[PDB]
Amino acid sequence: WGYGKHNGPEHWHKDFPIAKGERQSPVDIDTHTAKYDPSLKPLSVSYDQATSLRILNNGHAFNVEFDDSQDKAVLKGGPLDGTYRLIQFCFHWGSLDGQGSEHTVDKKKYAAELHLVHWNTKYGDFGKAVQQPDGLAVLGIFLKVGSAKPGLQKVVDVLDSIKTKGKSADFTNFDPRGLLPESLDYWTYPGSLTTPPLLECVTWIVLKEPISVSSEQVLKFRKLNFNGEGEPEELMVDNWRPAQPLKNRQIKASF
Repeated sequence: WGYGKHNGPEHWHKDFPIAKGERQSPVDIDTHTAKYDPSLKPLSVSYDQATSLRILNNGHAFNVEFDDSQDKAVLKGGPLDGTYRLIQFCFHWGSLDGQGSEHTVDKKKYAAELHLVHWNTKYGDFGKAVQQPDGLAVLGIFLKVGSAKPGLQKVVDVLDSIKTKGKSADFTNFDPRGLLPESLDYWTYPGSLTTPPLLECVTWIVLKEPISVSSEQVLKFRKLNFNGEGEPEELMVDNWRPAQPLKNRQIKASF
């Protein structure tokens, strides 16, 4: 799989039948239909003690990994039951500023989308959680083009180092707090991973408020390669999956 014309999103179903399941993500957030739910508690993001390890080019996106052996970077509250540990974050972006996000708001597409992946500590490890309906919590943050985002510059500058498929680089002392909007208002619904194996174990939490990034920050993302070093150059852009059918599910609002 990939995002090309012959191994793209519309082909995943062949290898990953759950592709056309009942709680697939991403979806379009119809703000007029979303239900304001008063029983929704505020989000609780404890990342002050986070420990980054590294960044790698997995051939479909780039990941910043975290040490999740202890409750260092956690997410709780909201619609969540128990503690969820930060394991990684990655992005989805497009060829142009008019495309790239996965989730859409009233059919509007953002320049990119940031996913903070967390797993339920009740299940002991990541691999056991992706076997549960409430195994993961993904924090989704939209990126619009405007002013630079200081907190993102550290990621931006190490891209050169992992241009191709399979590369990785040490990436310690990286504070994710630098990537959060001012507001923690959100939308929530039950869905899945947005990439194969597309397991339907995620509780999505899409922040309302987008973060702005400059044109040259986003530009550095478009310089990445899907291919491995020594193979024809195929730029890493449009690594986003198209909106899926809601199918009865309901999207709730904390505001």
